[PDB]
Amino acid sequence: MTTRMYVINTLSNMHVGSGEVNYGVIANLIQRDSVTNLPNINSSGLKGAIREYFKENEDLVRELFGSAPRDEKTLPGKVRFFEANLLSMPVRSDKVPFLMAISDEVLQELITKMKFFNCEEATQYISHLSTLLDNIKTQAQGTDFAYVFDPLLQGAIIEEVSIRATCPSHIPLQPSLKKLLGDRLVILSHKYFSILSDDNHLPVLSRNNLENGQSANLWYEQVLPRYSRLYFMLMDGNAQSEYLKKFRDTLCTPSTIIQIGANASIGYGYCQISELSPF
RNA sequence: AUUAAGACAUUCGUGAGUGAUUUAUUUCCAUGAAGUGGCGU
Repeated sequence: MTTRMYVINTLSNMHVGSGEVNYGVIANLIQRDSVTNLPNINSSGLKGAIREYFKENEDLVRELFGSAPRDEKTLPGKVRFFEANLLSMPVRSDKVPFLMAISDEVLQELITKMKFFNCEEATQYISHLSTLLDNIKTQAQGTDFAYVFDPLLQGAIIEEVSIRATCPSHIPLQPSLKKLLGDRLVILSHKYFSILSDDNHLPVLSRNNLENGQSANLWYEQVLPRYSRLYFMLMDGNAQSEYLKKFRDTLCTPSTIIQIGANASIGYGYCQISELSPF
């Protein structure tokens, strides 16, 4: 009942600002992971968003999240939040509106993270993901690859990285892996996913401020594509079981929508938190 | 047995709030639905 894995499914474009002064075209850059350079959410922003959703229940917030910043007495937080690392990203396609993109290195990182943290349902997922990765490496033979598993998606083109996907027939994708990584899943090489997720290929949006019809300002914003999947780990310390159960029920309720990041008033960063389903 | 032993620079903290890729710009300028009759001396 500890250190379980939660999956974040974005319902809209997400912008979590990095706060670094970029003097190039994109003034507002999104938050990226320190080691893998993949888009991510810091555990600080995740905790802030989840606290903002739960702020109505004062006792639950005090028990699980800690104390208010201007409370006279300080109370340490009992639940440990972890940074949300990117799992799947949507990529444009011709046969289907989009494909779910994941790389072999992303799968390796996920397997290693699950092994280190020992999630609640980690064993079966680790075994099956290792089998899938071994089959993928056997079929690829060290070459660049783009593998889809639905036979109808053969020859689907990734628009940014103009590579058509091939279907390895003997590599099976289990339904639980489909639920986790997403439907219409394409597994690419590390270089293809790095090119897809870099600053030049992530969606960049142009915005302006108008004063009586004439443009006062202009800036470029980059965002995480809608339907992107991110995963984070949640460890509960010496937290009370009743408050933990309330938190997990509310967080994983299908009617619960959490806003993470910037631009809340223009519908940015709205997502659903799902728990790791038993295999 | 020695101005000694014990002590995490830690707790709480969303890079967030406001922002229309908009304003100005004629698919327009030139151009003949015209030219010629023929044979029967």
